[PDB]
Amino acid sequence: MTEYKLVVVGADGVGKSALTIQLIQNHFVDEYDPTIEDSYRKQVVIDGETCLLDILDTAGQAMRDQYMRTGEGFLCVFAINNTKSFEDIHHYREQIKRVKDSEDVPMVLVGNKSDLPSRTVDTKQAQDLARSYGIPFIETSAKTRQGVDDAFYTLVREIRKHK
Ligand SMILES: Nc1nc2c(ncn2[C@@H]2O[C@H](COP(=O)(O)OP(=O)(O)CP(=O)(O)O)[C@@H](O)[C@H]2O)c(=O)[nH]1
Ligand SMILES: O=C1N[C@H](c2c([C@H]3CCCN3)[nH]c3ccccc23)c2ccccc21
Ligand SMILES: [Mg+2]
Repeated sequence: MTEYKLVVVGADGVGKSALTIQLIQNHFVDEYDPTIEDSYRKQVVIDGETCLLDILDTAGQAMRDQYMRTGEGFLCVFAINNTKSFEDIHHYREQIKRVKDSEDVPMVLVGNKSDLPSRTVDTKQAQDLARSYGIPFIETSAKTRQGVDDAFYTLVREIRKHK
């Protein structure tokens, strides 16, 4: 069984933990409990093959150089109602390029909080940014579970291609 080390990164509050907990536990955390560093594991079938997901949920607010070196793929999460978090994607992208010394690191752009009525980043904006970096884009809601499996499964597919 192939293991995949996945890292969830993004600004403080975009929903990194809520997305990961939805994937693992199938429920929505309404609380705001800032993360230091948590890991989760889940066995899944993706495209007919069992995969072990070893997922690191990171702080948005240390081990960063180390987890970027170890991580095989990155979910780069922003919130669709927070423009600052969208612009922060450039910073996370640049760091990952730096630590890994490559321009083709498996990544997926995730626009979370799609259920909220305060949208400030339209789908075209996000699709343009993802196209500019050569990565897929997935809209998610940790509240309704929209796109959660698809976001993580798409990242695994990007890792599979890279190997
Ligand atoms: N409506 C809605 N709320 C969400 C969604 N995702 C997260 N939230 C809410 O946003 C807040 C922050 O979510 P959380 O998962 O803690 O964000 P985080 O990026 O891990 C915060 P940190 O970087 O400090 O660990 C929580 O109150 C959570 O319920 C979503 O898809 N929809
Ligand atoms: O070299 C490191 N291995 C750690 C690790 C884990 C752990 C959790 C329980 C089993 N593997 N799963 C991961 C997923 C993505 C990236 C890093 C990890 C880690 C954590 C933090 C910093 C460096 C490192
Ligand atoms: Mg968190």
